[PDB]
Amino acid sequence: MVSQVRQNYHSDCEAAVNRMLNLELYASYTYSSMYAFFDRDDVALHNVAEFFKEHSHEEREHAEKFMKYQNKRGGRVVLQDIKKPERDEWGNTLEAMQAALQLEKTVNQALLDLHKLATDKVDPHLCDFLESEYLEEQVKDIKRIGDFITNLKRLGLPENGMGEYLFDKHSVK
Amino acid sequence: MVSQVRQNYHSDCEAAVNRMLNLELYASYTYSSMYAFFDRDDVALHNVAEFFKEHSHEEREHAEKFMKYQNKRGGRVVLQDIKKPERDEWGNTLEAMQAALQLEKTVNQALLDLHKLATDKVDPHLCDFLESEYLEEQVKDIKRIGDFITNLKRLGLPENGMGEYLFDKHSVK
Amino acid sequence: MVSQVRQNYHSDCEAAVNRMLNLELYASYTYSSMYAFFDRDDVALHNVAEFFKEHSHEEREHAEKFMKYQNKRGGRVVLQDIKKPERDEWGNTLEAMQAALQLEKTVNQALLDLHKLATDKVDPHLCDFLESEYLEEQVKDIKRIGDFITNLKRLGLPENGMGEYLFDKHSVK
Amino acid sequence: MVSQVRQNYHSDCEAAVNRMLNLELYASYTYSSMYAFFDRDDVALHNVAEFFKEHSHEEREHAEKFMKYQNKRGGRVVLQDIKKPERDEWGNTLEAMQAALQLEKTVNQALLDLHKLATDKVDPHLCDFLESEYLEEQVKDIKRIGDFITNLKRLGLPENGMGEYLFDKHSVK
Amino acid sequence: VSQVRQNYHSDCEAAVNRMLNLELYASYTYSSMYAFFDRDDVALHNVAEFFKEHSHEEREHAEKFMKYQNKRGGRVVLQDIKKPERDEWGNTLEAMQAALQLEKTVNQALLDLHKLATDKVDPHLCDFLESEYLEEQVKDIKRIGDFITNLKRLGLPENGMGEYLFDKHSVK
Amino acid sequence: MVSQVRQNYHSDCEAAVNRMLNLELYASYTYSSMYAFFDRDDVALHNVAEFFKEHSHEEREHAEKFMKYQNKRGGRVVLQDIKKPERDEWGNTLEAMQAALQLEKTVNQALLDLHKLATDKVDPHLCDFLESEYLEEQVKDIKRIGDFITNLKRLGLPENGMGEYLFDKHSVK
Ligand SMILES: [Fe+3]
Ligand SMILES: [Fe+3]
Ligand SMILES: [Fe+3]
Ligand SMILES: [Fe+3]
Ligand SMILES: [Fe+3]
Ligand SMILES: [Fe+3]
Ligand SMILES: [Fe+3]
Ligand SMILES: [Fe+3]
Ligand SMILES: [Fe+3]
Ligand SMILES: [Fe+3]
Ligand SMILES: [Fe+3]
Ligand SMILES: [Fe+3]
Repeated sequence: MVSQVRQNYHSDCEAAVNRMLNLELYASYTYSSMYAFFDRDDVALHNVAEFFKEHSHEEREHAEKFMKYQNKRGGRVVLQDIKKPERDEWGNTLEAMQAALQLEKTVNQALLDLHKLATDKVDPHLCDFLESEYLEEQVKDIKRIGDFITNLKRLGLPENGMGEYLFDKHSVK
Repeated sequence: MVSQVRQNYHSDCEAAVNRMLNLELYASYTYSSMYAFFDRDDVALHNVAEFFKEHSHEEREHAEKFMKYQNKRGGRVVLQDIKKPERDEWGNTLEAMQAALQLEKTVNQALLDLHKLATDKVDPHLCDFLESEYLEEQVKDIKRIGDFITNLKRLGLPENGMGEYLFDKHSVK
Repeated sequence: MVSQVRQNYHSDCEAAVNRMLNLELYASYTYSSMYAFFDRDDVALHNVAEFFKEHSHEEREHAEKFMKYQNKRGGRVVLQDIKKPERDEWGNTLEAMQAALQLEKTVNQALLDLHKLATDKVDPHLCDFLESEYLEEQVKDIKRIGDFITNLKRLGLPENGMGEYLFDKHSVK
Repeated sequence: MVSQVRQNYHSDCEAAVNRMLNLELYASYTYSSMYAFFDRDDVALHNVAEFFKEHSHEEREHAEKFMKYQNKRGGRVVLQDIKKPERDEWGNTLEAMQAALQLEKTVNQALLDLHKLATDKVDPHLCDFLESEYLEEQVKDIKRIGDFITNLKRLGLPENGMGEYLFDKHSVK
Repeated sequence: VSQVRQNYHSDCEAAVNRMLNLELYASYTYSSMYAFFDRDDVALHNVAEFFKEHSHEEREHAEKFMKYQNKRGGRVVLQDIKKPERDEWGNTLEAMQAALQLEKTVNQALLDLHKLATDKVDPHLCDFLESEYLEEQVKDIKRIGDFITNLKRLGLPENGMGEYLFDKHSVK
Repeated sequence: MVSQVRQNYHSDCEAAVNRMLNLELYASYTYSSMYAFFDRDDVALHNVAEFFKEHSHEEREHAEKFMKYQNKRGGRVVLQDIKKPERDEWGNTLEAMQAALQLEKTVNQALLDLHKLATDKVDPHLCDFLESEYLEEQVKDIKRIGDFITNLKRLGLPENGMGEYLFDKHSVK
């Protein structure tokens, strides 16, 4: 039955890592959709699209990390469908940064939930993995999205076309 | 109603490009699974694993290109679920490669069919884009895999571990 | 009497390439007019002027390729008056991008009509040249200019002058 | 209603500058036609062809300079049709060079006529522009074309093929 | 049938084979021209070197077809490379005029294969031919017609001084 | 009549050099066929394929040297059909290396016969040429090939797949 390498690894932590994986993939795809929206000719915000495209890659990397992690602890990667995103169309920069804030908070909650599971099962290696690789990155992302949303409001979104334009030239590279 | 940018881009073609988009993502996902499989402690063929990982990256780039294309032509990217792979475990390098051959031939047939679609709808721009960016790349990837399967059979797979071993040290980086 | 080099080049095609060459010069001249317009002291949008100046040179260079292509296949360049552009005056950046877009689609449709002539005449060399040198650049320019228009409208044009100053500093090289 | 920048610029000179610009474009167009003639497979004199291709770029830049000059002085650029050149077919390197001689002398007279007008209308800036930017380059080009014609006659043109061939290898770069 | 073959008509396979032989033929003919211009009593060394370069260029076209055949999963089958038409090529003009003719014949062969590939709805083959042969062919025909015009201008066949000059100036 | 350059070149030697030339071309063609066979997807031994490829280039260099030699001595290159190789299919690395040895020996026997002919016609020059440029290269080629075949046999050809695989990675590199 069990991997020659498995040690102190609970079944449930294994399953949780598979859930978290798929969730990282769901996040990726969502962002990949924003990139396509912001590259549309009637949207035309190139730096905002590039920003979501980057995040989309950040997220896909986060997933791989879980695959690697699973194999290392001797658990077995089991894949589920990656569900299409909530919307096909994202309104504008602020609607999108707002979706992004929730998507990040959702995923951060799953993380913190998995950390709690790991503490309950006394798997310090999983706790620390999450602490070093994920937890601090979500708190930077959320803080950076928060800052954007604030600035986007400052710029008079949703209504102020010129403020949306400025944001794209000045807050992303 | 129609995009300011659309010219000579038939509704049908637009829809096929979204189908094609879903296929590249589907394939990238399959290769991802194959990568995680070979990385398992009880498979442990690092170089085969890395081969499939680089391929799931190649297929993800293929996907992004259709996204970029759709918007260039003034179509709208509409996303579906990404289906999980046919399998959760891939047997061994031979079995994995036969499945890779299959997947590349399926994807190829879909590209041939879109080429046909686009010919009938008299779309030279889309025809060329298929020729330059997909068609040739596909025959290359398919010949490579055929070569590998032959070499894999030469090395006495499935039965022959020393064979599978040598393959991973020699036929891939 | 028949070029020694001529092979598989139908005379309607030769005729059409000459026609296409003239439209190429026309688009070039139009962009030249816009260049002169944005350099007026009462217009004074210099980045906009330069962009059209570069376009003026891109088209002149498309014209040049046709003369070569004509001689390469053994056809014979016949030139025709280059007609002055539609307007002596172009309103503002938005008005001009909008004309440009119209012109790029006219030139595009003319390229597509020629690609049809060549397909009917079973001339794959000319089909290929068109696809490789012209067809893709056209969709890139149409996408691009659409993208600009979107941004122009976002920025409050034709009414918003600040909106206009900014486009000229940021959207355009 | 008069541009804020205009000072000492007679309207006659404004018209005359528009007429001049159009001559430079005419000259340009003629040189293109010589370029394409010498590139024909039944003419095949590559260096002579390139020589004319360069002169047609130099005349294009002469037109650009007049556009700039109009705006600088506060005048308004008004464009006409650029007329097809006088021939479709240029004989041989001699006849072409004789035609270029007549073309440069024509454009020269036009410049002197504009100088006289400018002297009459007491516009010393327009004079000086003419003297620094056009007048001396016109005498050089004419001297240069002079010389070439004298050499084609020496080399036995129109009848001596071998003459024509050497000129292409030696007299032009 | 090959584990790699997909959408590749038997007929095309055969034509690709027919075509390879043509490339080799052309190559062999240029090689013969090199020998000719290298003769002591012809001795136009640059014109020789130009034909020797061409027969390499051709032998590379032959190779590319072999590689294509295998990529599509077809099977290379070779035939006798038939010897060139002439053992002696008169002079630079005759030679260049034969080379034009040959270039046109190989080009037609290529056009016929593109047509066949179009009829069998094989875009990969079309694009290969478009990308790798048709455009190199029009360049070659042009360059060659350019040489012929210049040779006639130089008074060939009669004028030796002309032939001499051509070998010094027109070819690298 | 006789070439201005001919001296001590017996006419039978001139014929044999022509005969020799065809042999070299012929060998070239056989090695080409071996190239294509090893590049087959169901054969797929790329390094063995590249070896035969290089070898057919080498043999064409040989044939050219004979054209050069022929003209140096004043004889006249006469060309024959290059017969197609003896098989369309080479079975495997061992069979092909065996065919290579026979072919290299047939060519060597021919070069010997020619040396013997030139010794009898008292043509030291032709003797030196066959010695400097061919005879020693033949014994190297033959030693390399017999080495190979010994190793193919050692590695268990034709039966052993892993043997053939290894040979391709280490004996040709
Ligand atoms: Fe994440
Ligand atoms: Fe995240
Ligand atoms: Fe793909
Ligand atoms: Fe693929
Ligand atoms: Fe254009
Ligand atoms: Fe354009
Ligand atoms: Fe001028
Ligand atoms: Fe001039
Ligand atoms: Fe060829
Ligand atoms: Fe050729
Ligand atoms: Fe040899
Ligand atoms: Fe040999």
